[PDB]
Amino acid sequence: QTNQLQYLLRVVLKTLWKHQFAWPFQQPVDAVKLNLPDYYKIIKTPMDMGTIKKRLENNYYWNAQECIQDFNTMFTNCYIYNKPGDDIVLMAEALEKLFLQKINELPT
Ligand SMILES: Cc1cc(F)cc(C)c1Oc1ccc(C(C)(C)O)cc1-c1cn(C)c(=O)c2cc(-c3cnc(-c4ccccc4)[nH]3)oc12
Repeated sequence: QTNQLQYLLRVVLKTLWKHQFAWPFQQPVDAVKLNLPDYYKIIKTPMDMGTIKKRLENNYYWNAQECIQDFNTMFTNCYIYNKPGDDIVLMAEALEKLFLQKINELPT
């Protein structure tokens, strides 16, 4: 409607969260459970919709552009660590496309 961060929480995040392919990005990549010793060495700034959701609820972000940066970090993190063509990458790509659709309808 008017405030940007409100939009990001109530519209953008809700849409991405409901999506079929959301579940692997709803919490930090648990690198112990998954047997990934190198993840937290390669990915300097980890990110998930879980953490973004927390930050929107907890008046953490200075402004919408900081939150959008985190969404991009989540996607690019996935594309850095994983081989192009992997299942997880196609899922990230699907969410990214939808993310960018919803970001165009953003108030100002
Ligand atoms: C989405 C998905 C499908 C699948 F069939 C198998 C896995 C591991 C998978 O990814 C995850 C499943 C669960 C979780 C939880 C919820 C436990 O955190 C995370 C992932 C997962 C999420 N993200 C964002 C990743 O980038 C990633 C990478 C891996 C991964 C696990 N093992 C590998 C891998 C390592 C070396 C060689 C080949 C694959 N990659 O798993 C995930």
